[PDB]
Amino acid sequence: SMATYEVLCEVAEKLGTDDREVVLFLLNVFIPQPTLAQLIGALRALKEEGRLTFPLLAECLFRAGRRDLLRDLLHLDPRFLERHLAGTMSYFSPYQLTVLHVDGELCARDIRSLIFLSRSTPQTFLHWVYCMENLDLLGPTDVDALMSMLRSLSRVDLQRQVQTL
Repeated sequence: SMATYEVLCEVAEKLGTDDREVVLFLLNVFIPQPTLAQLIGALRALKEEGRLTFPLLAECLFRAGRRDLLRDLLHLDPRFLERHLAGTMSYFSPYQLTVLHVDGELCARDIRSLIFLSRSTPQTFLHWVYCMENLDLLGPTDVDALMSMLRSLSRVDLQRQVQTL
């Protein structure tokens, strides 16, 4: 299965300011605070270098939290895809899935404190994680740079799920 170029444009229009950052992270190619041109520009490069398969995008929208779109553009049943991607193995790494979950369990007070504690990561948790990818501090092998930043913030309860995944 493969992601159609025409469908890819319809997904980029219906993606909000905050959703953009999440999708790009799950697809590996990430650009912080992206415009419509920047979002389609990365998507076109994945569907041109064969990487953008149909179930990679179907799962990408199911994991991002946009279950409305599966039945809108992809014409899939999100209830069947939910029951399907449970027994089926996930396209994404448990490191990509952990970062996305840690993102959701963060508060506005913590996200501002994140910046003042640590280019200089403009108002994004995924933007800070992207810095560590280039600065060799966060990776699927090493997540202790995040564990220290979690303990030294307030969310000490998130270190248990992180230590697992």
